[PDB]
Amino acid sequence: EIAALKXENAALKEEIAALKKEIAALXK
Amino acid sequence: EIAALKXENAALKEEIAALKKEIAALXK
Ligand SMILES: [Cu+2]
Ligand SMILES: [Cu+2]
Repeated sequence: EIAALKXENAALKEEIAALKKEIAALXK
Repeated sequence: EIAALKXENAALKEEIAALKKEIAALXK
């Protein structure tokens, strides 16, 4: 469960990184 | 560690929800 939770965390962090990149493209 | 990981998960999910709300406001 720790490993599975760690992986959900990495996936959410990557989605957060992509969403910020989408915001930057929208603002430019 | 499971509880702490669960909480990081809830915080990331709330940031994802806010970032999508920010994208919707930018697109409108
Ligand atoms: Cu990897
Ligand atoms: Cu709460």
